[PDB]
Order: sequence, then structure tokens, then C-alpha cells
Amino acid sequence: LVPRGSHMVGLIWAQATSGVIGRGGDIPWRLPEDQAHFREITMGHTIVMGRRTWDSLPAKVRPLPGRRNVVLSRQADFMASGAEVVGSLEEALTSPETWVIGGGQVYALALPYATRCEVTEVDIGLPREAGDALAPVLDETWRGETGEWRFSRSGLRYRLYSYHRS
Ligand SMILES: NC(=O)c1ccc[n+]([C@@H]2O[C@H](COP(=O)([O-])OP(=O)(O)OC[C@H]3O[C@@H](n4cnc5c(N)ncnc54)[C@H](OP(=O)(O)O)[C@@H]3O)[C@@H](O)[C@H]2O)c1
Ligand SMILES: CCc1nc(N)nc(N)c1OCCCOc1ncccc1/C=C/CO
Ligand SMILES: [Cl-]
Ligand code: NA
Repeated sequence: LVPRGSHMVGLIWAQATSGVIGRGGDIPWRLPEDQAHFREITMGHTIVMGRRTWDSLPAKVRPLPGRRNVVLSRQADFMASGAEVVGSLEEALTSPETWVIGGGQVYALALPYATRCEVTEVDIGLPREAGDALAPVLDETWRGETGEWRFSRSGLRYRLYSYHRS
């Protein structure tokens, strides 16, 4: 459970088996099971994203509904209609439960404060290319639960991981 006086920080991302999460300003696959899982985990909570992840959402869909949207930017003139733009994790992590929803820069920024990671891994061979966004690497303070391989309606294998630490 999450006490209302606490500040719990989780990271949620989907990756190829290579660790790639983003390429050319987008996610280089689509997986409906992952979209549903992302919604199930984050609904009702604050979501924090980097400015480039805000840019990657079509204007018509943002801010993502049912969640307080917070965008990290260092640009004093960047504005996100419907959402709050802050310049640091300190300002972004004021809710009792926050999910950092990407991308690569912001996962690495938020990892020192996080105690949970929820990962979808898609079994698509997408090797790391220059400029890709990548999943954060998790050291031995993290302990993980790895689900068995499942099979999507779209014909891709995928599996879920849940990581925790103190
Ligand atoms: N597969 C997934 O789960 C997933 C999830 C989310 C995103 N993505 C993909 O990942 C890519 C985006 O990731 P990315 O690493 O390029 O960018 P990002 O992490 O989404 O955003 C980077 C921006 O965040 C701001 N920022 C970074 N560090 C900051 C700090 N310390 N303080 C304040 N603001 C800070 C900066 O904005 P300013 O430049 O405005 O200062 C920076 O340019 C896209 O391809 C996207 O589609 C994938
Ligand atoms: C559903 C993707 C996803 N999955 C997991 N597991 N964690 C995340 N942090 C995550 O990114 C959410 C922000 C980026 O969203 C999108 N970016 C590009 C194209 C489509 C979307 C989807 C929006 C809502 O379906
Ligand atoms: Cl969503
Ligand atoms: Na996930």
C-alpha cells in the first residue's frame, strides 16, 4: 500500500529485447497489450514525462486522461497545454504516487529515487542504433520478477517484468 504522506516513485516502460525504447521521436513498434498494461498501472496517478515524450504524443491525445500530467523541460518558454511543465524532479515528485513514463533521459534521471519498475519486453529484433532512447540499466540493488513469454494478438512474443528495491 502507499501511505498518503509518502512519495513513491515508479518507472514504467516498454522495450525491445535490445533495450531500445525510442527511435526517430517515436516508439518503433505498437503492442496493444502494452498499451492496456500501461493504462492499468498508471490510471489515477501522476505521470511524469520528458519534454521529448510529450512531443511524441499526438496533440489530440495529450494530456493523457485520468492522470495528472507533468512534463520536464529546462526551456523556460516550453509550454504543454493541459499539463504542468517543471524544471526538475523535485517539483515533479510531489504526489504520493508518481509514475515516470519516459523517455530515456528522464528514466535515468529518476532512477535514484525509484523503488519500482514495471517493464514490458517485446521480442522484436531491433538492435541499438545511434541516437536511440534506451531503457535504464538496473543494478544489483534491484530485484526482479520475470513473467513467462506471452503471445500478443499482433503476433509478437512479450513478457512483463516487475522490479523492486528498498
Ligand atoms: N518505449 C517506451 O516505454 C517509451 C516511453 C516514453 C518515451 N519513449 C520514446 O523515447 C524517446 C524520448 O526519450 P528521450 O530520452 O529522447 O527524451 P525524454 O527523456 O522523453 O525527454 C528529454 C527532455 O527532458 C528534459 N529534461 C531532461 N533532463 C532534465 C532535467 N534534469 N531537468 C529538466 N528537464 C530535463 C529536456 O527537455 P528540454 O530539451 O525542453 O529542456 C530533455 O530534452 C522517444 O522516441 C519516445 O517515443 C518510449
Ligand atoms: C504505451 C507506451 C508505453 N508503454 C509502457 N509500458 N510504458 C510507457 N511509459 C509507455 O509510454 C507512454 C508514453 C508514450 O506513449 C506513446 N508513445 C508513442 C506512441 C504511442 C504511445 C501510447 C500512448 C497511450 O497508449
Ligand atoms: Cl494512456
Ligand atoms: Na510496462
